[PDB]
Amino acid sequence: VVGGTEAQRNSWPSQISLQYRSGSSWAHTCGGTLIRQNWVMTAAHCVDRELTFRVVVGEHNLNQNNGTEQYVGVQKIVVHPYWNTDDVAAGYDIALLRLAQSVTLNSYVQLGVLPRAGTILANNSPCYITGWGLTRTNGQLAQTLQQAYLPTVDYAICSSSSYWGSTVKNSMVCAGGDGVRSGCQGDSGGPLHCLVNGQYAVHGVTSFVSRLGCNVTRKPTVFTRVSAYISWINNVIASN
Ligand SMILES: [Ca+2]
Repeated sequence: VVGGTEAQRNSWPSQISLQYRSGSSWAHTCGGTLIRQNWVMTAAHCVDRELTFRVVVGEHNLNQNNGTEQYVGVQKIVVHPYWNTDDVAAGYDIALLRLAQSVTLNSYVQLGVLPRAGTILANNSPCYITGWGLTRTNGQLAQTLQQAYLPTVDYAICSSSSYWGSTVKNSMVCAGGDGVRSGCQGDSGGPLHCLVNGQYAVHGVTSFVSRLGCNVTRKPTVFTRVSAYISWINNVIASN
């Protein structure tokens, strides 16, 4: 997250860290959202490669023991059937991970709330992005969870020639673009929490940013619109 600030520890209990084994150690690669005691929602491009993955819940400081973590393996990766790695702008950047075991829900570990199917947010709605991704374009990962206010930019405006144009589809959600705050590599797969009816729900899964950089004016961070995949998600969890 570029231009953010440290989140109060465990204030976003559904946020998880997706790591892969590198030799004899692990490395944070993406964010994700715990939607079931044994299911995690993330980006398809995060699990595109055949590596060994593990999920960490109740995490805050990646380099220290906060005494609130739980580490569990991934036994099943279900990528959306239409996902095309060579055409991220085509959408479908979403995947579900069945955990090897069920996490225990407590003060630091809670399920994320999903919006109803087809829900579209009004322009400039209040949302927050969270993650351990780069704090600057070509910078380095943050070691403690970061958060930044990232209001939405509706489709009409986001798909215009002044912003993303044809790169963005209606199955996506845009937020930010103020040139100061934004998601960045390492935030991918993570959540976009938006305030609706008094509660925060996960409306997006971080997908991509501009090739020019993370925080670029009029180039909002692009997220997979969760409300467009509700049926798919349920059909997967119901039969797995
Ligand atoms: Ca820790």
